[PDB]
Amino acid sequence: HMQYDIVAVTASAHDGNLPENTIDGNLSTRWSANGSGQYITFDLGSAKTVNQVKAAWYNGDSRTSGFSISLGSDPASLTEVYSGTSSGQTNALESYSFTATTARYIRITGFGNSSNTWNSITEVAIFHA
Ligand SMILES: O=C(O)C1=C[C@H](O)[C@H](O)[C@H](O[C@H]2[C@H](O)[C@H](O)[C@H](O)O[C@H]2C(=O)O)O1
Ligand SMILES: [Ca+2]
Ligand code: NA
Repeated sequence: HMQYDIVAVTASAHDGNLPENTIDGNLSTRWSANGSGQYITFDLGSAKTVNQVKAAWYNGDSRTSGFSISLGSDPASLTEVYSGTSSGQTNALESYSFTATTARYIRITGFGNSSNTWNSITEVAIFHA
């Protein structure tokens, strides 16, 4: 089981809850961006075999959040590998697994949540599981 370093994080938008808060190891710090279609992009630094993305959701034990995962070598031309809704049943890292493929960049696109239009993520980790 491999956990890859995330060398950089960017995002479409944020409200002062920075993108890099998703890789600080702290469930009390988050990235937040308001509105369906906002996204956050994780850079592995080079192309790696990836088959699993874990995300911990803000208020993750009290609301469900819609999202998709896309990956690839070109941020402008990523491929969607996963689409779903967070469980609403834990604040912990939740695993979203998919057929193994190569990627330098992993993007999470959020569609808001069952309470409001925000996309708020406390932690992300990216694996070859
Ligand atoms: O994910 C959130 O719910 C969230 C993220 C933002 O960082 C901010 O805290 C946001 O707050 C909104 C939200 O609707 C919340 O329910 C409450 O109404 O405050 C407003 C706000 O803009 O402060 O919540
Ligand atoms: Ca955090
Ligand atoms: Na925002």
